[PDB]
Amino acid sequence: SGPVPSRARVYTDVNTHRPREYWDYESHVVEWGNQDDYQLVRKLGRGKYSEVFEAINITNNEKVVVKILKPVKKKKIKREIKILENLRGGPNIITLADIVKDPVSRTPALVFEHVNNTDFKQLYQTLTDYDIRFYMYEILKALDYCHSMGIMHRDVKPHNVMIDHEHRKLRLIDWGLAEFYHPGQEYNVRVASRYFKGPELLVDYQMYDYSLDMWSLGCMLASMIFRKEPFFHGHDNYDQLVRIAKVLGTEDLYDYIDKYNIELDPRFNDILGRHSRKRWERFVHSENQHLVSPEALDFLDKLLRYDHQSRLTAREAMEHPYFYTVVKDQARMG
Ligand SMILES: NC(=O)c1nc(-c2ccc(C(=O)O)cc2)nc2c1[nH]c(=O)n2-c1ccccc1
Repeated sequence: SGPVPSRARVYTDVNTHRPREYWDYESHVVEWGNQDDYQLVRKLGRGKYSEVFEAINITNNEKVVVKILKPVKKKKIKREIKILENLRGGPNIITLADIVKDPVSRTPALVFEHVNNTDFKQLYQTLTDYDIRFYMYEILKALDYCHSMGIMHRDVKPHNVMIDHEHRKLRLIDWGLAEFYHPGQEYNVRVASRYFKGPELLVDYQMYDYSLDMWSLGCMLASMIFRKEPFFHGHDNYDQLVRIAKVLGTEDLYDYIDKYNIELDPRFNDILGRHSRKRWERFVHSENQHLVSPEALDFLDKLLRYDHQSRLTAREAMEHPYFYTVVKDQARMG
């Protein structure tokens, strides 16, 4: 009597009906470009796993971004490369332009198209209702694509959505946690930023799917239209589920748990307490009301659901009335 299994309700078998070489990234043989084409200009940041630099391609003088991988699992490097190659050319997917190694030290690096992303304090002060609808649509294009290509991103958050606002240009980046979906597979629940973790991760339910990304997207939407980043602000993973339950209510949480026969740490029930489900209207104020509409709230309500099987797919999301004005305007013959 363990947890009830689950499988994605869409794109369930997309990797099943593809050649082994598509999803078997361990078998992937890398063709390396030339390290000496790129000059590092400045360090942009660093994670547990890598350091990221602004760089110049000296053959054509174009800016790029170089991510140098610290000596981690060769498996995870091949996984990320295979995913990036599989998704290359997809809508709003960051373009992997090159892969290079030091021939002597054997350290690999990924080379990406450069995105001149807008400051954020600037975006926070000027994004309109239409802007948000537009960029949400563009994110959904990316997620529907990678999901249709059998891949879960698993780290959707504002920092991984780069926006060059003056060119109305968006890219979904940081595919380092992304993974192929195979039905019935149990996955690591230690993915996504705390604030963007779905309830399935927080209750250690491992047989999750693409719908994880839709929870994360809902958190981003809430953060944007209510002007509170992050929207659910827990101080640890336990507290994160408490923050969700204070909004979504504990009754639906326990129904979720009950449906999948999930067992909670006894301490969770003590700290989860008892909370009513709130109305989304509660978070609307004079300062954010210009970004909020009935359509926005209906849409949000269909993303932020405990049951992962209940959330909108990316395709279904793109069909929502919230996007009516955007979809009209993008019907272009160019
Ligand atoms: N194109 C850019 O402009 C660009 N691309 C990436 C990027 C990273 C990883 C991956 C990946 O691993 O898939 C893809 C793309 N990261 C960027 C970036 N511009 C930028 O300031 N950072 C950044 C900032 C702070 C901390 C870390 C990174």
